[PDB]
Amino acid sequence: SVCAAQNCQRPCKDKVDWVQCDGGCDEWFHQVCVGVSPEMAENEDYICINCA
Ligand SMILES: [Zn+2]
Ligand SMILES: [Zn+2]
Repeated sequence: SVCAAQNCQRPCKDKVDWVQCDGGCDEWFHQVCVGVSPEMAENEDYICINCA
């Protein structure tokens, strides 16, 4: 299982929350692989490179 990101490091951890881009792709990205901070995930709406 590979997530959505031009460069996905494919890290699998049980303590790593994921982010969805609710701008139109509905795909799931890793906060480290797509460069998101845990703070952004809970407070802001994650738009991705393709949504942007
Ligand atoms: Zn990823
Ligand atoms: Zn998107």
